[PDB]
Amino acid sequence: GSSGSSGAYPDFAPQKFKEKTQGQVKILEDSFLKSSFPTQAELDRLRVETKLSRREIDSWFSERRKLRDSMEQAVLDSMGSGKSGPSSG
Repeated sequence: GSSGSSGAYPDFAPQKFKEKTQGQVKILEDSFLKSSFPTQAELDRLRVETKLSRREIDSWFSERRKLRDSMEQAVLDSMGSGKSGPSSG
């Protein structure tokens, strides 16, 4: 474990965001596979373990469901954003 939990903060990391590491994903799958919607306690262990943040995971799980739904009849919320910067994007 660590002295302090994993939390966001105002700083510039010299390393760019990398794809989800096998280990991390594996840790999440174990939880998700069991319960799509993790509990405070669960997630808490997910972030620290996978070394990710609430938002970070939020995406993984959010999408993970889409795969399970299989384009089935289910109510969902609406959202849309626009991000730019790098070339060919």
